[PDB]
Amino acid sequence: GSADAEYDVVVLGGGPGGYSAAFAAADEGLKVAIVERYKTLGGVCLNVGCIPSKALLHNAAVIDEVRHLAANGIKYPEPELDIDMLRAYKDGVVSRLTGGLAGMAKSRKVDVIQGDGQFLDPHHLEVSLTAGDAYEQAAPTGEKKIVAFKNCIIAAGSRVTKLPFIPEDPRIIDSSGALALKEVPGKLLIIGGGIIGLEMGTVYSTLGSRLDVVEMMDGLMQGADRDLVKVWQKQNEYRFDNIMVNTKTVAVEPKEDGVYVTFEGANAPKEPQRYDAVLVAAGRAPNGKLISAEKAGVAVTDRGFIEVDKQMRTNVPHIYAIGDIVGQPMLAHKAVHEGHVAAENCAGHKAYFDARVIPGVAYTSPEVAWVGETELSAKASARKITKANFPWAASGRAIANGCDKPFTKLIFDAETGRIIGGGIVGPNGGDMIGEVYLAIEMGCDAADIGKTIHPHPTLGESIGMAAEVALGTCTDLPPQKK
Amino acid sequence: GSADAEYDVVVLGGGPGGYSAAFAAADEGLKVAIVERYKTLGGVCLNVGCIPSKALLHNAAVIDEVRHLAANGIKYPEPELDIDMLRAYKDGVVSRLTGGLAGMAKSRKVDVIQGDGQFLDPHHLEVSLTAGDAYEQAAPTGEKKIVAFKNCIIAAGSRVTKLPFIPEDPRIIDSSGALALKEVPGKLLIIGGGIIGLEMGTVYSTLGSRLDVVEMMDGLMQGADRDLVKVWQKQNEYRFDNIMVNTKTVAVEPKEDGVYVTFEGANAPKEPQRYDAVLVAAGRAPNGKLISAEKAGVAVTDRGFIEVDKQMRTNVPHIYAIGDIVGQPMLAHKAVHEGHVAAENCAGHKAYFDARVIPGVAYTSPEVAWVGETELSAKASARKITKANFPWAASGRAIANGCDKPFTKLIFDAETGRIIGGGIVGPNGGDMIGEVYLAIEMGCDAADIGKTIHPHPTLGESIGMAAEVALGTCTDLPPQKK
Ligand SMILES: Cc1cc2nc3c(=O)[nH]c(=O)nc-3n(C[C@@H](O)[C@@H](O)[C@@H](O)COP(=O)(O)OP(=O)(O)OC[C@H]3O[C@@H](n4cnc5c(N)ncnc54)[C@H](O)[C@@H]3O)c2cc1C
Ligand SMILES: Cc1cc2nc3c(=O)[nH]c(=O)nc-3n(C[C@@H](O)[C@@H](O)[C@@H](O)COP(=O)(O)OP(=O)(O)OC[C@H]3O[C@@H](n4cnc5c(N)ncnc54)[C@H](O)[C@@H]3O)c2cc1C
Repeated sequence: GSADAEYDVVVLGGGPGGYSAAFAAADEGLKVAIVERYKTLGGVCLNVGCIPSKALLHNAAVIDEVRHLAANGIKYPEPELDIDMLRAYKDGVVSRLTGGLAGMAKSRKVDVIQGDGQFLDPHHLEVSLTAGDAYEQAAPTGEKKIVAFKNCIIAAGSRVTKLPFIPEDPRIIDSSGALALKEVPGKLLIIGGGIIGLEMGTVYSTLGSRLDVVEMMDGLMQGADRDLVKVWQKQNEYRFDNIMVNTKTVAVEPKEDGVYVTFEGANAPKEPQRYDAVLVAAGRAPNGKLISAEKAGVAVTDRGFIEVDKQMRTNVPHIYAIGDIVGQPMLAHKAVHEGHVAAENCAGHKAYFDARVIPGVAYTSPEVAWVGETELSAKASARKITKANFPWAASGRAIANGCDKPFTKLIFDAETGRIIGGGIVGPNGGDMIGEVYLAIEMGCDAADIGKTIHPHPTLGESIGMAAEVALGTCTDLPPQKK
Repeated sequence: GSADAEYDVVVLGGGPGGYSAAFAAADEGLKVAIVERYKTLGGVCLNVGCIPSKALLHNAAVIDEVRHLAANGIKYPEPELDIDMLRAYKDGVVSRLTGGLAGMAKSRKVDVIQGDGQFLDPHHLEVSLTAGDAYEQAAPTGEKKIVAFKNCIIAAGSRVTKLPFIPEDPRIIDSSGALALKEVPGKLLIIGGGIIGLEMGTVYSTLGSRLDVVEMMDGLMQGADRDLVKVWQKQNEYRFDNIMVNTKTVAVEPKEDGVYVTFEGANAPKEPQRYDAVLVAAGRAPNGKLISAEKAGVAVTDRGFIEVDKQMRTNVPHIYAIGDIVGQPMLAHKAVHEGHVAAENCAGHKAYFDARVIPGVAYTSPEVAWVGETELSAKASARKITKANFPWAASGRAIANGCDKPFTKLIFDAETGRIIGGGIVGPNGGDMIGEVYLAIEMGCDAADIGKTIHPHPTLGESIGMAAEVALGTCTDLPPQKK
C-alpha cells in the first residue's frame, strides 16, 4: 500500500516506438502502461523533431517557390514574416497531434504514467513521478510509484550528442532550440553536415540566415549516394558562405558580439569566425545506459544501445527494446515497425522484424530519398550491382515544375537482376521511394517495375522509366547499348 | 520515280503512342518512319494537352498556397500576373520538349514525314505533304508521297468532340483555345464535368475567372469513386457559382455582351446565363474513320475506334493500332505502353499488352488518383471487395501541409485478399498511385503492403497505413474491430 501497479506490458517511453508498441499490445487485449517522463506522447519525433521540422520546411519551400514564379510573370514582393505566428503554427500542428495521441491512449485504456522509469529488478520499474506540461521540461515530484510487468518494452530513444568543448550560451543551440524559432540569426554555424542540421539550415537560410556548415567527414548527408548529394549540394550551394567539409571545429568561444569559432582542416578560414548563433547537429546518443537496465539483467552496449533479436527481445526474455535505443538508422518509421513486432511477441504471437528494407529521407530542397542497397554499401560488401538512373532532365513534369536537375536511380542485383536499392533526389522524393520500397520487399525485377504502367506526366513515373532504362527499353531517352 | 518510300514500319501519328512505337521499333534495328501532319512530335499530349495543362496547373497551385501561408504569418499581396510571360513559360516547357523529341528521331534515324497519311492499300500510305510550324495549324502543300511498309502502327489518336448546336465564336473554346491563355474571362462556362475541363477550370478560377460547370451526368469526374470526388468537390466548391449537374446545355447564343447560354435540368437557372467565355470540354472522338483505313482492309467501329488484340494487331495482321484510336481510357501512359508492345510484335518478338492496370489522374487541387478496381466497377461486376481507407486527418504530414481532408483508399479482393484497386485524393496523388500500381501488378496482399516500412512523416505512408487498417493493425487510428 502506497504506489505499486501490475501490468502485462509496460512500455518505457511514449515515442513513435513506444506508443505504437503500447497501442498494439493494448490492441491484443493486453493490460499495458506507457511510462513517459513528459506529459505529451509522440516522443522526440512528434514534439521536437519529425513534425515541427517538416511543418517549418514546408513553409520555407513555398516561400522559395514564389521566388521562382516571378520568371513565369507571377510577381510577389518579399513576404512579411511573423515568427510569433510562424512559431505558433508549428506548435499548432504538434499539439493537435499530441492532443490526439492522448485521446487515443484514453480510448485504448492504456495508462500513461508521467514519470522517469528506472528498472528495480527484472519485473519492476521504479517510476520517479514527474511534473511539467512542456515536452523536455518535466520535473520530478519527489513522489515514486512501483510498477510491475509480465513484459516490458524498453523504447527510451536517444538524445542530442553534446560536444565536450562547446561552452554553454543561449546562442549555441541543438535542434530543439533551433525548432524554437527564437529569431533568425543573421549568421548561423551548423556543426555536422547530416540531414537534421542541413534540414534546419534550409529553413533558416530561406528565412534569412547565411549559413556555414562544418563536417568532419568527406561530405554532406553522409550515408546517402554522393551522386544524389551532388544534385542537392549543387542547388543549395548558394545558401552557404562556407561548406567546410573534412574540417575540425576546434575553438568555440562566445563573445559579446556573437559566438566566435575556430575550425581546423582545409578551405577552413584560418581566422576564427563569428556567428550570431551555432547549431550543434553533431549526432544523437541512445539512452540504454540511463534506465538502470542492469537492474533488470538487460545488457547494454558501451555505446548505449540495447542489441536485440529479430523478435525485439533483449538478453532478458520478457524484456524487449525498440527504436533508436536498439540501433541505427534512428528513424521514427523504423521504430513504429519494431514497435509492432515486440507488442505481438508480448501477446504470444511469434513476430520477427522481417522487413528487409528501411527508408532514409533528407526532407531538404530537393529531398534526397534512398533505400536498400546503395552504391557505397554495395561497394563496401563488394556486392555486384546494376544501377539504372533516369534523369529528370528528360521528365516533362520536372521540366514543367522546374526540377529537371534531379533523377531517379534503381539499383539491381547483377546476379539475380532483383531490385535491392533505390535513391530519388527531387521534390516528394520521400513520397515516392515507398514504391522502390514495396518493389524491394516483393523481390521485383526491372521487367516487373518497367511493365508497370506509371501515370504521366509525373515525377512518380521515373521509377518505371528507370526500370526500362534497366531493360534498355526507354524511348524517352537516347537508345541504350545501340 | 516521284515520291515513293519503303519501310519496315511506318507509324501514322507522332503522339505519345506513335513516337514510342516508332523509337522502339527503331530501337529493334527496324527501318521506321513517323507520318505526322504537324511539324512537332509528342502529339496532343506534349503540344496541346498533358504538359502545357500541367505547367499551368503548377503555377496556379503555388499562387493558391501563398493565399494559405498568410495564416502562418507569411504575408504576400496578390501577385502581379503577366500572361504574356505566363503564356510564353508554358510555350517554353513545351518547345524544349518538342525540340528534344525531334532531336531524338534524328539520332534514332527515324524519318519524320510531315503530311496527312491516308491508306492506299494494305501496304501503302498515300501521304499528302503538309506545311506549317505550329501544332494544329499545318496546311497541305498539294505535293504527295507514296510510302510502303512491311508493317504499319496506326497511332492517329482522337480529337475534341464538337457539340452540334454550339455556334462558332472566338469566345467558345475547346481545351487548345483555353490553353491559349488569350485572357482570363471574368465568367467562364465549362460544358462537361470531366477531368480536362475541371483541370482547365481550376487554372482559370485561380487566375481570376468565376466558373459555372454543366454536367449531364449525376456528378463530376465521372469514373472516379464519388468518395474521392466528394473530397475534391468540398475543397473547390467555392470556385464555382453553379455546379450544374444532371443538366442539359440547350441554348448557346453568342451576344455583343458575351455568350448567353440556356440550360435544361434542375438547380439550373431558368434564366439564360451570360458568360464572357464557354469552355466546351464535352469529351474526345477517336480518328479511325479519318485515315481511309478501309483501303488497308483495317476494320473501324462506327464510334471510330480500331478494336485490336492484346498484341495491338488489328484485323489486318501486319497492321497494328495504339493509343486513343484503339479505346478508353484515352491517356498518354496507356499509349506509350501499347506503343512498345506493337513495336515489339513488328520486330517479330511476341508481345502482349499484359499490364492488368492503367492509372487515371485528375491533376486538379487536390489531385484525385485511382487504379484498378473501383467501388463502382466492383459494384457493377458485383465483384466482392474489401476497401481499407486511411484518413489524412490522421496524417501528421497532411495536417502539417494542410491537406488533412484527403485520404488513401486500398481495395481488396474479398476472396483472395489481393489488392485490385487504389484511390488517393490529395496533393501528389498521381505521384503516389504508382505504388498501389506495382502492388496490383505484383498481386500483393494487405500484409505485403502493410509490412512495407514506408517513411514518415509523409503522404506516401498512408498506402502502408491503409494496408494495416486492412490488417486491423493501425495504431495511428482508433482500434479496428475491438
Ligand atoms: C529534429 C528531429 C527531426 C526528426 N525528423 C524525423 C523524420 O522526419 N522522420 C523520421 O523517421 N525520424 C526523424 N527523426 C528521428 C526521431 O524522431 C525518431 O527516430 C524517434 O522519435 C524514434 O522513436 P523512439 O521511439 O525510439 O524514441 P523517442 O523520440 O526518442 O521517445 C523516447 C521518449 O521516452 C521518454 N523517456 C526517455 N527516457 C525515459 C525514462 N527513463 N523514463 C520515462 N520516459 C523516458 C522521453 O521523454 C521521450 O518522450 C527526427 C529527430 C529529430 C531530433
Ligand atoms: C488538354 C489535354 C490534356 C491532357 N493531359 C493528359 C495527362 O496529363 N496525362 C495523360 O495521360 N493524358 C492526358 N491527355 C490525354 C492525351 O494527351 C493522350 O491520351 C494522347 O496524347 C495519347 O497519344 P495518342 O498517341 O494516341 O495520339 P495523339 O495525341 O492524339 O497524336 C496523334 C498525332 O498524329 C497526328 N495525326 C492524326 N491523324 C493523322 C493523319 N491522318 N496523318 C498524319 N498525322 C496524323 C496528329 O497531328 C497528332 O499529332 C490530355 C489531353 C488533352 C486534350
